[PDB]
Amino acid sequence: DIYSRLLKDRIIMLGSQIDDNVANSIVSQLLFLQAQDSEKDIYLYINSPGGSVTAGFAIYDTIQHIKPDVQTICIGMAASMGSFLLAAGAKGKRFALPNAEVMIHQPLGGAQGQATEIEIAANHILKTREKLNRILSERTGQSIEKIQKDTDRDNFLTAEEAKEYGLIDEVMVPETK
Amino acid sequence: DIYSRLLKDRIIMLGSQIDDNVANSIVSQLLFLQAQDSEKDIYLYINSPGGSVTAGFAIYDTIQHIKPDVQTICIGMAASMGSFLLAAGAKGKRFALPNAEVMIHQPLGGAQGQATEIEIAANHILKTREKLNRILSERTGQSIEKIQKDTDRDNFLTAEEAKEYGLIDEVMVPETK
Amino acid sequence: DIYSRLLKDRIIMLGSQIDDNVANSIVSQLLFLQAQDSEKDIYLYINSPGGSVTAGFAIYDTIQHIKPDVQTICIGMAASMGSFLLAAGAKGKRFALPNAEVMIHQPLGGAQGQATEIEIAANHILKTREKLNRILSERTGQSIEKIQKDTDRDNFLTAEEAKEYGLIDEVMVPETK
Amino acid sequence: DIYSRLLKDRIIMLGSQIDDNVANSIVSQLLFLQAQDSEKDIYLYINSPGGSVTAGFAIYDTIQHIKPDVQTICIGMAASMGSFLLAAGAKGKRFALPNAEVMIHQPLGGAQGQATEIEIAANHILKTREKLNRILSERTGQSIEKIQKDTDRDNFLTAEEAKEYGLIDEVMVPETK
Amino acid sequence: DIYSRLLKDRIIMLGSQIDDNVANSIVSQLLFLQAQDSEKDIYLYINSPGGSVTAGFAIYDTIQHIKPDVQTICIGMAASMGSFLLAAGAKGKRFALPNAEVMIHQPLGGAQGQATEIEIAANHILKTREKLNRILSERTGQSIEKIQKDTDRDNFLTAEEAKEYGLIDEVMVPETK
Amino acid sequence: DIYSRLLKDRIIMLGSQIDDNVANSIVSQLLFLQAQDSEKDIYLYINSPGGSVTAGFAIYDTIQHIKPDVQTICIGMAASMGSFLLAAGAKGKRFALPNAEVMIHQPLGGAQGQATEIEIAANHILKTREKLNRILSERTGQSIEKIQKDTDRDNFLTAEEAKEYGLIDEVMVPETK
Amino acid sequence: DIYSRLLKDRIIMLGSQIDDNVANSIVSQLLFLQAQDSEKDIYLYINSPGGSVTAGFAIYDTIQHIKPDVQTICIGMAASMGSFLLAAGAKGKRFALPNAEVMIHQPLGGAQGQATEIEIAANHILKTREKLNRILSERTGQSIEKIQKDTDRDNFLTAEEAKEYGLIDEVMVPETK
Amino acid sequence: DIYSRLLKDRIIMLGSQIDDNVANSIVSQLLFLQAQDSEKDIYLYINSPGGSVTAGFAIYDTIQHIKPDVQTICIGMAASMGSFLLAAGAKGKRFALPNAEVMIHQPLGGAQGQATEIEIAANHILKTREKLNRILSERTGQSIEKIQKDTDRDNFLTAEEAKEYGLIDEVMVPETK
Amino acid sequence: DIYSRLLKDRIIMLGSQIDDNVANSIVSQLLFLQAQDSEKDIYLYINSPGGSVTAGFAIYDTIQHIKPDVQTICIGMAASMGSFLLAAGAKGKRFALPNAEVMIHQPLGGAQGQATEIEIAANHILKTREKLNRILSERTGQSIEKIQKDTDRDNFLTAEEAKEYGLIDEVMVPETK
Ligand SMILES: CC(C)C[C@H](NC(=O)[C@H](Cc1c[nH]c2ccccc12)NC(=O)c1cc(Cl)ccc1Cl)B(O)O
Ligand SMILES: CC(C)C[C@H](NC(=O)[C@H](Cc1c[nH]c2ccccc12)NC(=O)c1cc(Cl)ccc1Cl)B(O)O
Ligand SMILES: CC(C)C[C@H](NC(=O)[C@H](Cc1c[nH]c2ccccc12)NC(=O)c1cc(Cl)ccc1Cl)B(O)O
Ligand SMILES: CC(C)C[C@H](NC(=O)[C@H](Cc1c[nH]c2ccccc12)NC(=O)c1cc(Cl)ccc1Cl)B(O)O
Ligand SMILES: CC(C)C[C@H](NC(=O)[C@H](Cc1c[nH]c2ccccc12)NC(=O)c1cc(Cl)ccc1Cl)B(O)O
Ligand SMILES: CC(C)C[C@H](NC(=O)[C@H](Cc1c[nH]c2ccccc12)NC(=O)c1cc(Cl)ccc1Cl)B(O)O
Ligand SMILES: CC(C)C[C@H](NC(=O)[C@H](Cc1c[nH]c2ccccc12)NC(=O)c1cc(Cl)ccc1Cl)B(O)O
Ligand SMILES: CC(C)C[C@H](NC(=O)[C@H](Cc1c[nH]c2ccccc12)NC(=O)c1cc(Cl)ccc1Cl)B(O)O
Ligand SMILES: CC(C)C[C@H](NC(=O)[C@H](Cc1c[nH]c2ccccc12)NC(=O)c1cc(Cl)ccc1Cl)B(O)O
Repeated sequence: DIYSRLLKDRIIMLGSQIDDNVANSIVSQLLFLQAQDSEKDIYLYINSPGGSVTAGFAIYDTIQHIKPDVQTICIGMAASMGSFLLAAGAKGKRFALPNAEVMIHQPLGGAQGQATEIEIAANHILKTREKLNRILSERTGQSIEKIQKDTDRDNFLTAEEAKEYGLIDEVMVPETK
Repeated sequence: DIYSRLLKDRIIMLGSQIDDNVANSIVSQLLFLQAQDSEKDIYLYINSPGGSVTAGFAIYDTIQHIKPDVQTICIGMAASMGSFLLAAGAKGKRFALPNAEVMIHQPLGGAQGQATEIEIAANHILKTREKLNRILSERTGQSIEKIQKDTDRDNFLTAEEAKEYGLIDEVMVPETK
Repeated sequence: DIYSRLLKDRIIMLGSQIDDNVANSIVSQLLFLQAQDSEKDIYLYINSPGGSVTAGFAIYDTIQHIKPDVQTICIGMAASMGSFLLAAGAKGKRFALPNAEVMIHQPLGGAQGQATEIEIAANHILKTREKLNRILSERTGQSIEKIQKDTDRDNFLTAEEAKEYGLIDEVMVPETK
Repeated sequence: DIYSRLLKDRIIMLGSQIDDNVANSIVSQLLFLQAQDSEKDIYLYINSPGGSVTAGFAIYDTIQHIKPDVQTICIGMAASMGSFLLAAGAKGKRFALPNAEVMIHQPLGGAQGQATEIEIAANHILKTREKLNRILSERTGQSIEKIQKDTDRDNFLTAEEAKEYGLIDEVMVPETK
Repeated sequence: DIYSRLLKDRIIMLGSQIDDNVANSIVSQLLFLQAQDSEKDIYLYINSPGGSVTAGFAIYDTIQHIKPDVQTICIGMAASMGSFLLAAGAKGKRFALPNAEVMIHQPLGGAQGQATEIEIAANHILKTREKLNRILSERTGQSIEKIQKDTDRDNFLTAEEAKEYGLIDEVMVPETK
Repeated sequence: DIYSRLLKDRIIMLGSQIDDNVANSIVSQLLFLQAQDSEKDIYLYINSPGGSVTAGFAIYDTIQHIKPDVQTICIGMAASMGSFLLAAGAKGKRFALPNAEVMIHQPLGGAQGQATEIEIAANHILKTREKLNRILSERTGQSIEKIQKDTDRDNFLTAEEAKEYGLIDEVMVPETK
Repeated sequence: DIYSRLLKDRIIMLGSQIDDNVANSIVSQLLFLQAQDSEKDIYLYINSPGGSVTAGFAIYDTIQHIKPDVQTICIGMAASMGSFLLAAGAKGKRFALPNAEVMIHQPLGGAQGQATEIEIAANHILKTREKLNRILSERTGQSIEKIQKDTDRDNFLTAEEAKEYGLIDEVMVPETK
Repeated sequence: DIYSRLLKDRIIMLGSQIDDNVANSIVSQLLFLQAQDSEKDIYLYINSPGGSVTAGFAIYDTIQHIKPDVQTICIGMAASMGSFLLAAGAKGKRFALPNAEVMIHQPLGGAQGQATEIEIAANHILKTREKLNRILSERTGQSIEKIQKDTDRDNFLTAEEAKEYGLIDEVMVPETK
Repeated sequence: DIYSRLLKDRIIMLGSQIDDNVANSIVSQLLFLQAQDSEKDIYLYINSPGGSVTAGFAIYDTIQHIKPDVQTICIGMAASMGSFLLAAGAKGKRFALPNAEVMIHQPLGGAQGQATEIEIAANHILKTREKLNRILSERTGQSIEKIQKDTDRDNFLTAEEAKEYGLIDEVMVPETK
């Protein structure tokens, strides 16, 4: 209704910025679908400009953790945290529509206060970047140094280039649902 | 609905800042579940950057007060009051997902007025800090003096570090709901 | 729902500032529960930073007026008008959770206009303070003179200190709902 | 619900400023309860700081018009138009709770524009004052001159003094609903 | 400079709204010019949309009081208080340029607060209107009831109609300074 | 300085919107230059988008009243009241530079209040429009009816079109000062 | 310049609200004139709607303190602190122009904070009102209780009424500088 | 000019809040006057509602440091830091005009940030209070414990009470400059 | 004037936050006093809450560069960069008045953008901190580690403690200019 009816078909729509509210809703729907049936696939549609790293990791870890395969399907755009969750779907079941776009880039943040507070914030966001680089590296088959170089600034990829990159497994063609 | 549906499985989702409204909601849900069944465990997911000390304590004392064990599960991030409540779960039943982050730091506040009013407010927040340090020492095994030094500035912990710190008992591995 | 299902258990949640809207809601629930059953206790949980004196008195006089005993349970914080209503529960049925805070202080207000109007507002808030002191004297056993001195500025009390002051009867211990 | 449930016991809750929207709701509820039963009393609880004179008169005249007796019960504060509606209840059935506050004062207003516009607005509010004094006189037994003098500035009354004045008939004592 | 140079020729320019600042400056210039020479005429140019009644009366009474004849010359527009000061120049020496405009209308004000404060405000602005009607009546040769009727709303007069009205003595024609 | 130094050359610069302050300055400069010499020409440069009708008539009538010829020279733009004041210069001495623009249109205004107030304001602005049409008719040799039609909406003219219209006498050619 | 030239004639223009800056300016001018000549009178024109009590008292006591007589001359309006200073001129040398208005009323202020702070502010402004009443009684010949009643609300006086009240000595007539 | 011409008479005017800008001006004037003449008295008039403690101490220490005696004359009001500087003038040369007010109270401030920053700010402002109490003790002959209690809240003093307190030496009486 | 005349006594007044405008002014005054005379001492008064590090370094290095000794005199408060410039005065000629305040603390900053930008900003302010510690160490005789530890949070010092610390050479006593 309309999402509630698609939920009955094990479909979840991720169609916005990823903040704490959106993460909790997505995680709750993943938990629910598994409680309903722990074997059948889940279908996660992603059209998102990104969002918070920790909200993204709530979703990522919940995907990794439950028993069902979570298929990921990029429609429109999956950028930043959105392309991270796209790459998080079950290997072999990560898709993009032919004109969907994918963007990857390094994390952003802020820091204010005493020199020692700024340095704690700096160190924390550097450690977070290395963790993201490492995980995306394992999700894509790329080296860590390739991820670091390719995310230094915004890096826009077509569906076909995202497949060659390893972020998705197949570009979805029409005539099938 | 979707949280109403998870509530039938005795799951509470704490996914935001902890203000007085959030705290009454969590407290009410804790009371509701005990009233339906005072023996079965409750599952409290925490994704929270923290919030008010007194709202936190409404949740904390209610967790300790009811008969059911309250399992705490950190997804994404438990910072500040979020990690105090994470530590507050039933011992042996405090978890974090593998990429969740935990952060601890001393309390923050504000004071304006006459010198004597500012002294009253300084004395109250120092006493609040001694009360928080004492309870976290009891919950983790760290000494009060170590809690004091370790919370002087922001202190970010991975899941495994939260385990060794004593804030949780196990890092959750996948292949199990 | 969630408060509605707790209502069925004769539980009323007071978890915000006390204004006219909040007071009207709490009086109604009290009135409602007496109509349902005039003998069975009511349970009033208090987490409030205070609020309006006249709205508080609407709750106070309604609590004293109905037949059911109204138990007061402080979770988190009962400050200012919050702690006055905490002290207003049936004697022997006024509680605080072990880490809840209680605070008492004199009333605050404002006045603007002609010298004559400022005098009228000052006289009114002073008489209101004497009325509050007299009632709190009756509820706690402390003398009016001691309440006057102890509320001159903000006075924060632990649960145990609130018991020795007479604001509550017991600190509630765990292992019981 | 919660007010709908109490309306089935012929209770109406007036707990805000009296404006046009509030007056329509109160008038409607009065009209509705008469329609259901034109003989049984109605219970109007009043916790109001006052409000619009014409909105107040919509309520006042509806109280006088309908067949049922309308008991007024002051909880918290009946100020300005609030206290006028308090005096409007059926004689013998006008109550205040022991610590409720009653306030009377003359009407306030504003005028802007040409001198003749300002004169028209002044004459209208002076006439309105004489109408209100004349009615409060019939309702209380005080003379118009005494009302005139006693409302020149804000006049705060305890529940007992409001009884001595004629605004209410009885202070309500406990051990009864 | 440029006004200071014209001041040496005994010319004052009133070219703005009449507030207390402007009145103080015009009055100071009148006092100065008389101090320089108490017998030669002064030339007051008026282009003004009006302003405060009391600021206007500061200027009016200073014109009436000093020894020199004050000639008044309307250029552009003299409305409200501006047409009052125009009519206040020495009889026989009040002028308008051929296309200048004159407007007369009743005073405007505001009033807020208690009925008795609004009535004092109304009474004062009505007495002020009668005083203005009376003085303008004597300046123009019209009856008081004619002034009252013609100022009920905004009343725009050409220079020629201002001369027939009595507000000015001659329409100034060209080829002279 | 630098305008003050052009003043000693009998040059006035009108380079902005015409309000009461600007009219005051221009009138004062006109009075001042006649004071210095009643015979020699004045030179009024006009680059103005227009402005207030009454402020414009203060300048217009002062131009007409004084003894010296006032030459008018359009540089850049003379629109609305600016082109009215361009046409006001001494006949035979009204100029535009080759690329100057002139614009004529009917007056604009506003009104709010009671129907009879709106009628007073409408009648006043229609009457002002007939006065402006008649003066421009005398200044240009065009008939009032043709002014009426040609000003119904914004009517932009080149310098050559303004000379054919009668608004200026000559388009000023270079090689002279 | 223009006030600097008038200061050469020992004239001070008080033409605005009385705030601390205005008061320091007036006080400095008073001291300046005494320093040039401690024997010749000073002329203080007052057109003022009032202002701060303590800034008024800085002017007042300085007027009383210096050797020169200070003549007070009301043009336009002396209201509130303005009429207190008018009354403060050297006896026999307090004037108003014939259409000047004088207004007297009780002081206004504001208080917010704790009951005891509001009591302190109420007490200070009542004692300030008794001080102002006592001095106005001495300057006018009215008894303190008549001042008290007459300033309860705004009390507008003509020049002749201000003379009969004792606030000035003479109404100024024309034909004299 | 006007303050400039008073400066030549060794008169300094302190008539506003005391911030760094004001303090820098007053210190400069004091330094300047000492350079001109190290032996002749300086006259410092005070009409100030107070201001910053450190800016005040910049003025205070400069007054004690220079050779010339600095007379302090309170006109209007010396409150807070204003009354501290009043008490700082050369003993026997500290004055108030008869209707000037004096007010003393404890310092006010604000703190925001971590618990340990709030503690640092509280300790600082308390130490500052003790330093001010000790110095006022020396300036007035009152004990520290009596200043502590008498400044707990706003303490308004007449000129006569300020003399009995020791804040000034004499009330200045008229017929002397 | 008043600062221009003090400048002829080779005095400079630093009495505000230190930004680029203030630094340019101070640097220029130093450059100008050296131009006038390269041997006579300069007197820099400091009442500053601090400000920009690079602005302060513009002043610091100019003090070190010019020929004359630059004496520094703390009046009121030298905080942050203020206390750094205080220590920058010629050794043996760094003073504080007896009640002046000195405060030292570490630098503060802000950073926003990509992780690599935040790292660049953190490294730059850490390097700035080591530079400031190193200079203050040479200026005071304290070790860098002690400076480091003593500036971790705001550190307030009396004038006497600033002497003991090595920020100044003497506390200035009175009876001397
Ligand atoms: C690279 C990609 C996989 C993730 C991107 N998200 C981010 O880069 C980071 C989240 C983050 C990590 N460490 C931080 C330290 C301080 C602040 C924020 C952060 N933050 C934001 O976007 C952001 C920043 C602010 Cl200040 C407020 C709200 C948000 Cl949501 B993306 O664009 O989806
Ligand atoms: C250490 C950790 C377990 C708690 C942290 N919470 C806090 O530190 C404190 C709550 C508090 C305790 N005593 C106070 C005295 C004055 C003001 C606030 C407080 N306050 C805030 O956070 C805050 C502050 C303001 Cl002004 C407004 C709203 C909030 Cl909610 B965290 O970050 O979760
Ligand atoms: C001591 C304790 C038991 C009560 C405290 N409440 C109060 O002190 C008083 C209510 C009151 C009584 N007499 C008044 C006269 C004028 C204005 C307000 C009041 N007022 C406020 O709090 C307040 C004040 C304003 Cl201006 C606006 C909104 C509110 Cl709600 B606490 O903090 O709970
Ligand atoms: C004496 C008592 C029984 C009633 C009081 N109500 C009033 O005095 C009057 C209503 C009124 C009557 N004649 C008027 C003429 C002009 C404007 C308002 C009015 N007005 C307000 O209250 C008010 C005023 C404004 Cl401007 C805006 C909104 C409101 Cl709601 B009380 O305080 O309950
Ligand atoms: C008829 C004509 C000769 C004068 C006109 N002036 C006025 O009508 C009156 C001044 C006045 C007299 N008694 C009052 C009572 C209350 C308020 C204002 C007034 N007031 C304003 O214009 C106005 C009003 C406000 Cl609220 C603020 C600023 C101003 Cl300046 B005109 O248009 O020149
Ligand atoms: C045809 C040409 C020679 C004049 C044009 N000026 C105008 O048309 C008129 C001035 C005017 C006359 N009678 C009025 C009645 C009500 C309001 C304004 C007016 N008004 C404005 O321009 C305007 C309008 C407002 Cl609402 C505010 C400020 C101004 Cl200045 B032009 O464009 O130079
Ligand atoms: C009766 C007559 C001779 C004086 C009148 N002045 C006043 O009545 C009083 C000054 C005053 C005395 N005790 C106070 C306590 C609190 C606040 C203000 C005051 N205050 C204001 O007017 C006002 C009020 C505020 Cl909040 C701010 C700025 C001002 Cl300037 B009048 O109208 O000239
Ligand atoms: C008792 C009397 C002799 C002085 C009073 N001044 C003060 O009490 C203090 C100054 C001060 C001392 N230690 C502080 C610590 C933190 C902040 C301020 C301070 N502060 C203010 O006044 C204030 C406060 C703020 Cl937040 C902003 C601007 C100012 Cl200027 B009075 O009223 O003259
Ligand atoms: C330790 C002491 C000797 C100096 C202190 N000054 C500072 O700490 C630093 C200046 C600075 C150095 N490196 C930076 C990197 C990023 C931003 C600012 C800085 N910055 C501010 O003060 C500040 C900060 C902002 Cl964001 C805006 C305006 C200012 Cl002016 B103090 O308090 O005098």
